[PDB]
Amino acid sequence: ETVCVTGASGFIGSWLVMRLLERGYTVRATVRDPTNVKKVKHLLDLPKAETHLTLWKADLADEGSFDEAIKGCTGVFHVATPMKDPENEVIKPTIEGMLGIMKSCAAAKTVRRLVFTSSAGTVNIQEHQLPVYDESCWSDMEFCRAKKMTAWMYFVSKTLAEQAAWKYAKENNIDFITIIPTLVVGPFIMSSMPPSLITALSPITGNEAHYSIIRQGQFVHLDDLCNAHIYLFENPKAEGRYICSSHDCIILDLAKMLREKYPEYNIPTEFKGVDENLKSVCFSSKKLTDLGFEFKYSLEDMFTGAVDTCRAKGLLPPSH
Amino acid sequence: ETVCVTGASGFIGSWLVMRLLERGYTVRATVRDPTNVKKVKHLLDLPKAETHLTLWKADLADEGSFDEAIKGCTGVFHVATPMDFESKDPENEVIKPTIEGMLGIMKSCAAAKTVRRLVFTSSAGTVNIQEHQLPVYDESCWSDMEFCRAKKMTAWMYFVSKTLAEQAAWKYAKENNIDFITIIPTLVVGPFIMSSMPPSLITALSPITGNEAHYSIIRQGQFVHLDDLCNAHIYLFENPKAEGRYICSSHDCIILDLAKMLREKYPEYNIPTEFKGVDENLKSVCFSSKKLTDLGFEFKYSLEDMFTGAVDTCRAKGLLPPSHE
Ligand SMILES: NC(=O)c1ccc[n+]([C@@H]2O[C@H](COP(=O)([O-])OP(=O)(O)OC[C@H]3O[C@@H](n4cnc5c(N)ncnc54)[C@H](OP(=O)(O)O)[C@@H]3O)[C@@H](O)[C@H]2O)c1
Ligand SMILES: NC(=O)c1ccc[n+]([C@@H]2O[C@H](COP(=O)([O-])OP(=O)(O)OC[C@H]3O[C@@H](n4cnc5c(N)ncnc54)[C@H](OP(=O)(O)O)[C@@H]3O)[C@@H](O)[C@H]2O)c1
Ligand SMILES: O=c1c(O)c(-c2cc(O)c(O)c(O)c2)oc2cc(O)cc(O)c12
Ligand SMILES: O=c1c(O)c(-c2cc(O)c(O)c(O)c2)oc2cc(O)cc(O)c12
Ligand SMILES: O=c1c(O)c(-c2cc(O)c(O)c(O)c2)oc2cc(O)cc(O)c12
Ligand SMILES: O=c1c(O)c(-c2cc(O)c(O)c(O)c2)oc2cc(O)cc(O)c12
Repeated sequence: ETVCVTGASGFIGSWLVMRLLERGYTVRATVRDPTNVKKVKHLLDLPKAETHLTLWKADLADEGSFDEAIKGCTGVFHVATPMKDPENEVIKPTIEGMLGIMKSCAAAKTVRRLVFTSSAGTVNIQEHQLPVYDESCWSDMEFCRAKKMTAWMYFVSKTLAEQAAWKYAKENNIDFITIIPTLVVGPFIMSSMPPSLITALSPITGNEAHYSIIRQGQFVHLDDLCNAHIYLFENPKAEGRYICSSHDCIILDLAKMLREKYPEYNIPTEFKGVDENLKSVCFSSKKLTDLGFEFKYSLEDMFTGAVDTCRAKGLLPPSH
Repeated sequence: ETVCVTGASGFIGSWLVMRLLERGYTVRATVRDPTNVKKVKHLLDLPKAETHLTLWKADLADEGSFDEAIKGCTGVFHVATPMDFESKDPENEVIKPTIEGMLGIMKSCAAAKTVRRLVFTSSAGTVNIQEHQLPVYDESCWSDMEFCRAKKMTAWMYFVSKTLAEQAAWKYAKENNIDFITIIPTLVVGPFIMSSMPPSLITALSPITGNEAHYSIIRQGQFVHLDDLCNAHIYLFENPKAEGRYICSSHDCIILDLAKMLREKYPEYNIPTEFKGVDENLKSVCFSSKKLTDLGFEFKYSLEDMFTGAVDTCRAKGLLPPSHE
């Protein structure tokens, strides 16, 4: 059958296409610029890309642009998201894009299910942290707007887009699933540095401005995540939002896993404002596992796959 | 340094890119459709493609469409031509865009300020398409447009379109002081990197496939190895003594002589021993590459080499069966 994947040039999108191709789907991968060799080379190099992968130019800002790509699809995987005035440059596009792709799905008449990649930023952005988050939990928009932490506009954009999308999904018998990853970490097929690896390997690179997100962190392996995407597309019992997250630990525990694996790097021992009495916040993937889905990887796997791919590509120095 | 290649998806263009990249050039490949996986995958998989290759969308039918790809280039290889489909409307679908697109690219080169030389791949169909065949052709010879239009033989519109484009190009070259070179290949034969069957291999391999619609082109045939041709393109771009037109052809023989060789190498195919309307006393017609070899260029490949490479590539890609019954 034929499935569309938006944001195929990205870290999650390209890995998902790979997996969908390996499982024997015919894939329509969307990109905003098909002439960009540094993004399409990696797509066109995937197994079965010659016979089962087609490329489609589309942009979330352009109303109707996903129309033709989606027409004749049985499934859509909406992974793409827009990345000075955030309210209009990021927020509105994301919501409109989202609706735009369900409109395009309905216009298509052939889509049986739409799977949206959401964000942990839709779940736990509030001032007080619960010890365990689940799918009934939603982020606090007034806290986002009033405090404006790093990435606030992506918290707000994805929360609003997913809620706007659920409205539409119930209205129009559009059968909609959402998957909520926490920090996605793993090897990758792209030659640019995955954004979430800038955050995950921050203990190594010393990028302080990324610590807050891993102070109390949650993690999922890219391959577990893509599988979860396909599983949920297929498994017709699937309903609702699904958290996809395999590990949680505070930054001390992360950094401590890393030091032991990577003596080679200058991985600090203590972090500002972080007691060992800091509780870890877990994202419960019970709803997903109760369906039957199983996680195949470990925190160690994630960061090994990551650091190995990053050095191989010259994105990380081999030591400090 | 940076050069543009038009029609980079094709048989000649894709090999030219590969050799240009291998020689340390930065290349700007143009294509009509960059989402076409079967046209771009062979390009993006070339070594150094990630760092030294960029793609650009352009069509000879669209005015100024090559401006952006060309600006910043030091050299342009114009290899593209409308030769995709049989057309019920040759004047507008073939002839017009060939001439205008040629001119439009020369203008783009003017406007770009940075282009030291434009190299155009012409065609043996601008040279020997006339009712009477001379024994040897050289760069002074030009096809007979009244003969073409009178007879309307197969491919008449490509003979006409290239002839009028090159003649228009030469006029424009002189009037605007552009360093212009034309290369006139004969039938191009060899291995290749594209996934579909090269149009010229349909013609070249016709004694094996039995596609009699192509025999008239090879009745009195002339040939050049693809890699020799592409080397000649580079050689000519770089060689500062290059001027005017250049024939690039390394072999000639009549179809009987071609079929003999192919029967010898490939007993597994059913290659005819006779051809209606051809006897052993038929004159071979040579295209003379002396102007090119006089500059210093040396051909490396033989006729056997050309055909072995074409046949093995076609087999490997499943474009020819391994044998007949
Ligand atoms: N990685 C994580 O830790 C993580 C965690 C939770 C959720 N997510 C979600 O996962 C998705 C994938 O993120 P990722 O980390 O794979 O990011 P990425 O590697 O940065 O990929 C993002 C994709 O978005 C596309 N895109 C950006 N603007 C677009 C536009 N205006 N129209 C169409 N496409 C556009 C980009 O395509 P081009 O640049 O080719 O145009 C790119 O392919 C995002 O929705 C994100 O919110 C990620
Ligand atoms: N092959 C030979 O035996 C031989 C002999 C003498 C001369 N030539 C000359 O060599 C050149 C290339 O021939 P080839 O054998 O490589 O043929 P080819 O494989 O068909 O390649 C020609 C290219 O022209 C491009 N094209 C078609 N219409 C176009 C248009 N409207 N705008 C821009 N590009 C267009 C196509 O690229 P896209 O489809 O990506 O856009 C195609 O890749 C031609 O100019 C021909 O006259 C060839
Ligand atoms: O670069 C960042 C980023 O992209 C996101 C992000 C968060 C989400 O919830 C999303 O849904 C999303 O698409 C992106 O968060 C961040 C949080 C930080 O503390 C620091 C960062 O550098 C980022
Ligand atoms: O999309 C992203 C995302 O959701 C989160 C995130 C992870 C968590 O573990 C959370 O608890 C949380 O609230 C947000 O971080 C990110 C960091 C990046 O660099 C880039 C991203 O795209 C995300
Ligand atoms: O398919 C053909 C073709 O493409 C050309 C051709 C000839 C030229 O001179 C050109 O300059 C050109 O671009 C194409 O000739 C042909 C001649 C035939 O008898 C039969 C054919 O099938 C072709
Ligand atoms: O471009 C082409 C071309 O020039 C010739 C050609 C070859 C000769 O040897 C001649 O003497 C002649 O007059 C024309 O054939 C071709 C055959 C194809 O199938 C495709 C082509 O593109 C050409």
